[PDB]
Amino acid sequence: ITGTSTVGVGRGVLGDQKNINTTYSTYYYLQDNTRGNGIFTYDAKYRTTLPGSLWADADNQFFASYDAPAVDAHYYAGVTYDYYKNVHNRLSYDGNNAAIRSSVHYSQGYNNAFWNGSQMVYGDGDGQTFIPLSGGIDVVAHELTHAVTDYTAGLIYQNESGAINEAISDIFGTLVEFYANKNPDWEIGEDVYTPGISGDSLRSMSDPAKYGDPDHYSKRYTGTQDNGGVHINSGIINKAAYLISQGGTHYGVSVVGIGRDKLGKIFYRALTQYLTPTSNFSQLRAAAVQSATDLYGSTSQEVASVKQAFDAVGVK
Ligand SMILES: [Ca+2]
Ligand SMILES: [Ca+2]
Ligand SMILES: [Ca+2]
Ligand SMILES: [Ca+2]
Ligand SMILES: [Zn+2]
Repeated sequence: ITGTSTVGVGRGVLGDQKNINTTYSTYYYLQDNTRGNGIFTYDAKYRTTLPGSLWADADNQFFASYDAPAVDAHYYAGVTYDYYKNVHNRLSYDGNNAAIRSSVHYSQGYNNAFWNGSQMVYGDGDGQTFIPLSGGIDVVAHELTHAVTDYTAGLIYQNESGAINEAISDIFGTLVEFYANKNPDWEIGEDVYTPGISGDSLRSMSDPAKYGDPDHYSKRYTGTQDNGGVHINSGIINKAAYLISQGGTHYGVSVVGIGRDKLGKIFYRALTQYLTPTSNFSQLRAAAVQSATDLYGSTSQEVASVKQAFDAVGVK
């Protein structure tokens, strides 16, 4: 809508207060005009029809419990936009400042979130497996990163290509969590998963096998479930990424860590420059080595650590 940019205040899913960019025209709308062509947040009103209604509020104060998921979807999308701009010089998900749209209150008891090819969508959870999903910054950044991947490498959501697609979203979701920092960790979804149980998460990058996910190529899932294991086999790549950043010894192979900032640079370059829609794990390794080479030289410690990491998870 057309109007005057302003700033409102509200409370997110976890009860934390924050300022959000809104737009005023009779009502106050969740429309942030300060970032690219805008960040827009919609109410799906417990239906599955999308996008729903651009979120309108009478007084620019967002403290109702119904408001919480919208506040966080809207705010964390802004933080994710800032991460890509300030760190990777990328303007929105398409590189030309596309508007970012999210809908919350999707369906009833919906225990997931997703990028649907055009926008992000967030369920409220059923209140025991998940609380509203936009309350996790790693979840928001994971979904938005699917948009980035779709406009760059275009990794097919199937088999090894799909597992790389998912891993990339976990890696950047985590890097964005550390950017905002934020109680950052190497777990996925801990803030919104099982409000009844502390210390757990949906997936672990530091120890995928903690939740039954493979951490070595020999343990990859080869069946047909989950589009050929896209959320399962991502564990192999997440572990490699964790090792490149933080270092460690995994199955007898030692990796010297090079830290998060270089991990992000190497993987962003691999994604935007070298990966294609049908890339497999072995092609990922080649892309990552070539990226590190491009950036730090063929005899760098950085290239050596990338090679070490993939050797350790059994990817040749
Ligand atoms: Ca209000
Ligand atoms: Ca965390
Ligand atoms: Ca996390
Ligand atoms: Ca939990
Ligand atoms: Zn995903």
